[PDB]
Amino acid sequence: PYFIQRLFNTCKSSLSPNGPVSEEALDKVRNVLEKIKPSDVGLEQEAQLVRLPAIKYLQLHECDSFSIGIFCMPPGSIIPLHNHPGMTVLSKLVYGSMHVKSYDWAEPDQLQARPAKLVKDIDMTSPSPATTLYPTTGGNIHCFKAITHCAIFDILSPPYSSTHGRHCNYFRKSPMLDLPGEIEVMNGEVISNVTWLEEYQPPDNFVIWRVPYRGPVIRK
Ligand SMILES: [Fe+3]
Repeated sequence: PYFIQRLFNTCKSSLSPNGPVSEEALDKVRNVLEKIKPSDVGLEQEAQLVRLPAIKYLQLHECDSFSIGIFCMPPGSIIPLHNHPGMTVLSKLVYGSMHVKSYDWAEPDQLQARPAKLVKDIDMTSPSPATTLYPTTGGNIHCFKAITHCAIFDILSPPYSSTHGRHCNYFRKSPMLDLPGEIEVMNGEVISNVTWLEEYQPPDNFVIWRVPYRGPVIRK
């Protein structure tokens, strides 16, 4: 019970309904989470399978300051492109390999196609360092594709909240053409390899099964 309790404790200290109280506070969460192993959250058995399919979501905690969850992905399964408005997400591969692709908007905010720049397009393999995304940097729009069985540990602050207007919006590449691959933004910054994204409702193909958490109990 040590690790998950120490992790939850650091989150209560470091995270607020406006987000991480500070970068130093956030790094303290990251330092704990970097030491996670499958046994700490009860996934030692799923972790040895590393060698159209439904994804499992384990909710470890939700409150107004932060959310903690784990996605267990079977090979070839996909988390489609989505964003995290106003949110910071700390995230960590527990086991397995996956492909991540992420973007950030080319410009600051003001259902039409909007230009975004590529930030990450790479496979990750355990052990792999914890990643961080911010409201406007670090790849706030991302998608995941499982190579092996894999499991992502996710800390979101603040959590999604549709009544507070922090929805999980899904995105597709715009079919519209005569859209330029290279644009110039504020301060004359040149953005090459632009991708034009538009909101869309995720396909009925996408199934998240909520599954009860069965690891070391958290004392809340
Ligand atoms: Fe996400």
